[PDB]
Amino acid sequence: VCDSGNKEYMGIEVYVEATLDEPLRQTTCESEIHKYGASVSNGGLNISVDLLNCFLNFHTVGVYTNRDTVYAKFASLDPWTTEPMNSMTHDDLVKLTEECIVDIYLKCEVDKTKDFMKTNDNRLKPRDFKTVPPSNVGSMIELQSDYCVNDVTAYVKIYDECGNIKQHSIPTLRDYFTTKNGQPRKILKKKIDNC
Repeated sequence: VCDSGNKEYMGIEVYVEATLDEPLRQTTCESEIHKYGASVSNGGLNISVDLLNCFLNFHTVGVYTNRDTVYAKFASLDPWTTEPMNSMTHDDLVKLTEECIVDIYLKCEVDKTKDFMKTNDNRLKPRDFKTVPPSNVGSMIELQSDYCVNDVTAYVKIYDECGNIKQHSIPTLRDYFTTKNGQPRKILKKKIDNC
C-alpha cells in the first residue's frame, strides 16, 4: 500500500481553541462533515473548517468545553479502512503543498436566556496540553473570529500516513495561529469525543 507509489495517503488534524468573553452557557451539541469541510456548534460558538485545494476529508469532529473555552478537533482516521479514503495523486499533493488553505470561521451564537454551565472537570493544567513545533509553511490557516471571542488558537498538521512504513516520508506540513500573546505553542492533548 505504501509505495505502491501510485498515490500518497495523507492525514490531517485541525485543532481550534476559542475562549469567549464570559463563561459558557448550557447548549446542545451538533456537528456535521461535508466534502472538504466540517463544523461543530456547541457552547455558544459554531466553528467551521473548510479545506481549499487540500483534497483531504475529515472523518471525525470532537468538541470539549471547560469553563469559558471551546476546544474542537477535526481529524482524519485510518486512511485505508475509513470512507471516504484520503488518497491523492502526486499532482494533488503538489497542489496541496503549494495552495492548501485551512479556512476557519467562528460564528458566535450565544443565547443569554440559558443558564451558565457548571463544569464538573478540574481547571486544565499544563499537563492536559502538549507543545507542538512551530509553523512549517506559509500561513496555511486563514481564520476569521467573531465579537464574543476573546482569544482563538488554531493548529493544523498534514502528515504522511505511510510515515512509519516508508524510510523517507512526505514532510509534515504544520501551521499555528493564535491571538494569544506570550503563550507557549500548546494544544489540548486530552482526547475529546463527538457530540
